[PDB]
Amino acid sequence: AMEDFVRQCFNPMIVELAEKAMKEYGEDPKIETNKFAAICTHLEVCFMYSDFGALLKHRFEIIEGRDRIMAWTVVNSICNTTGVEKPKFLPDLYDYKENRFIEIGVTRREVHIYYLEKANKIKSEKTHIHIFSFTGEEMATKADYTLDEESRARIKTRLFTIRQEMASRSLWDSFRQSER
Ligand SMILES: O=C(O)c1occc(=O)c1O
Ligand SMILES: [Mn+2]
Ligand SMILES: [Mn+2]
Repeated sequence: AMEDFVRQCFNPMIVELAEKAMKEYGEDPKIETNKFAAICTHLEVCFMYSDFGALLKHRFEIIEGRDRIMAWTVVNSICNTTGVEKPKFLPDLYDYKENRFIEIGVTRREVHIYYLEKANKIKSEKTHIHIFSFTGEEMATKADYTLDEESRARIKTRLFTIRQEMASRSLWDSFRQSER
């Protein structure tokens, strides 16, 4: 299915993680296959982002992909010893150079469309939003893209490749029309 492609095209850590997320909350990766793909994809971006970051070793902190006990434990740890307000939801990363949380968005829609939807869901938070499409289009609050272009090129390419792999297997049209 989709399932095969997912298994073929994402490192096991990411698959295992995706599956547990879905199975925990009663969702079947054999059935909600497009969703399975989307979780993997988002998680991989979240990791790739935090990889890219010789003086500030470990620029980013990863909150996505952890369980919620660890997640809030991390969030709370950061809040106590910096001052930064507590977010209502668990966001994806924390940034130590710019001292702000990041919410990572990946969308098969338009970027400004998805951007708005997320900014509406987290109106009360000073959280940086960065949105990636599968078209090499991004959008970031106050157009502060946080990463150097090299790092952003890498991400855009991974996404475009995922799209073209799916398209290659006649999986893209299903996937595209299945967001939200
Ligand atoms: O953390 C989440 O639950 C989450 O859900 C949907 C889209 C995201 O980007 C995200 O971080
Ligand atoms: Mn998240
Ligand atoms: Mn996210």
